[PDB]
Amino acid sequence: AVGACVLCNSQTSLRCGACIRRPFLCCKCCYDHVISTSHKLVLSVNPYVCNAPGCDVTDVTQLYLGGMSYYCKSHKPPISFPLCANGQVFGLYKVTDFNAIATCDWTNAGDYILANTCTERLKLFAAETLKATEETFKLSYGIATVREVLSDRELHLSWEVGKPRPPLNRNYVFTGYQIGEYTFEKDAVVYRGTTTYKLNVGDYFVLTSHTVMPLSAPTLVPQEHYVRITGLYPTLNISDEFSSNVANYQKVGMQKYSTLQGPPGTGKSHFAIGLALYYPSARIVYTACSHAAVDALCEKALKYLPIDKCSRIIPARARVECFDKFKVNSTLEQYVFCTVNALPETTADIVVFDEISMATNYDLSVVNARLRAKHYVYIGDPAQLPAPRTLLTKGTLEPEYFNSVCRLMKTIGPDMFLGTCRRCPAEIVDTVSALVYDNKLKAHKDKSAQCFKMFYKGVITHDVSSAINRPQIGVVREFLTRNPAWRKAVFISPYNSQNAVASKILGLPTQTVDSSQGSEYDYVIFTQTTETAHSCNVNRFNVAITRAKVGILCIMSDRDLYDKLQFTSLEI
Ligand SMILES: [Zn+2]
Ligand SMILES: [Zn+2]
Ligand SMILES: [Zn+2]
Repeated sequence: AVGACVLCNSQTSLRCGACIRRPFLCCKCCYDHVISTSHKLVLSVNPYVCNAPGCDVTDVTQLYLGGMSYYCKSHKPPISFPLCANGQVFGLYKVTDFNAIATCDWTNAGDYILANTCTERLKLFAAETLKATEETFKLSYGIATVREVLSDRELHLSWEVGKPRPPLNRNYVFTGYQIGEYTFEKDAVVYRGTTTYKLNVGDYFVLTSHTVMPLSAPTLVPQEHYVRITGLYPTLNISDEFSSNVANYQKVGMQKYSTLQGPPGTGKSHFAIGLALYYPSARIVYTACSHAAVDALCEKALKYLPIDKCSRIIPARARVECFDKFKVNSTLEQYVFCTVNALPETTADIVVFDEISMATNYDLSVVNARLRAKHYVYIGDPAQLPAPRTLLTKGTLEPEYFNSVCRLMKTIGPDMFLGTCRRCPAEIVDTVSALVYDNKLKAHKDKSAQCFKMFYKGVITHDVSSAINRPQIGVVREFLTRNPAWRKAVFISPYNSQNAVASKILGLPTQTVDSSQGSEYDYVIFTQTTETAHSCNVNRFNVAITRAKVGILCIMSDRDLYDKLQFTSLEI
């Protein structure tokens, strides 16, 4: 009932009753809120409402204090002070940007821009408000009731009329009735049940609207520089493998937090797990937003770190299969590998946060509020894909606005930059180096002479809003008959529905760009599918073509990105 003002920390009894989060506002800051917004309900121990029976005046600007009681202009006694006077709202202990965060619906890019250019307290208010807004939107979607069960991987769905039907991909996980979480792909629909329950007729599926806890810890703790390595103990016997990262590993020990920008295949995994071998006594908690990123870090630890001193932290709600080779849920092991949402409350010599472009400011705050650590290391790449913003429909979110780390990396530069790509044929390294890395990314590999492009707009059909280009898949089919080395290729495209079609016609394994991130395949076939903003996004384009170790075929729709591709062009 009494806390600190989210804009200046000044003590107060005043909360805004109109803000979805109900932030504490001091008398000065609460005034400049209610005088500039549709927000006029103020809360104290008792709410600021006229006390006259049956009176419905709740607007703080139309109210007064009558002794220790509140009344409107129509009910106030002769001796009454206005609640809104000389730049203040009356409360105990007696912002433009706060107003925009408080009142925005989060459908505009400028909203996320402001959520990342504002003060640090207003970054937490923004992340709360947004995450709340994201959840109360999941209510807006219709329920899906099973009409009939066909097979162990297909059924027919009946959708609640009046309420819209959510996009039917992987980024939308339903809660089934709790028969465990479930996902669907396209009148027969393919069902993927986290728990193998023999789907019954009438059983209904609904989207998981989780309760948005409030944020306490900053996105980033304040930066500390040291004179010498602090609370860590280096080796002077350090494997030649990791000799390239010794100067970076010493920067990590001589700062509170550090930023590593690592373009595809520049040895992020290698750097993170090498940090443990360089400070071999140090307790490290390895965290990322996804189970895939954390399981990636587990595979690298398995190779180089002692398996006994490693534990994979899995929450009791088993959502996806993940890493098996460690001891599970031993929080006290020197090496702990855990998704941000499952982190325990503990401390660490070093916390390593990986896949930092996929992290929200909400994730940056949670991490700092569960883990107290001597050193924090932020590993990722602002030139890769951000967390999907399900509410954002107007404007494109630039990398400098993904989170506070990406903002740092794009403005003051990262602390450390892995600058040599060991994965990709030079054709791919040269293209993305120019596209997103201002020509600072170097090829270790030679040109493969197995990187082809083809400009072929084909024909764009849609399943709802997800795009399909059958002619582009026809061009791929033709290529495969003449290029049998590509039989093993991973088919990639920016659209599930295109991948679904390509799966049936080609029989190739299938990946969206967004699900391909952090993976690598010998051969990649990418069809752009459309000329949309989604399919032309340079971060997405970067990830798509940097999945390939040996070869890539890009069938393109965008003249620009086709011409940028430093690949051999094909005819037809
Ligand atoms: Zn408000
Ligand atoms: Zn204040
Ligand atoms: Zn009244």
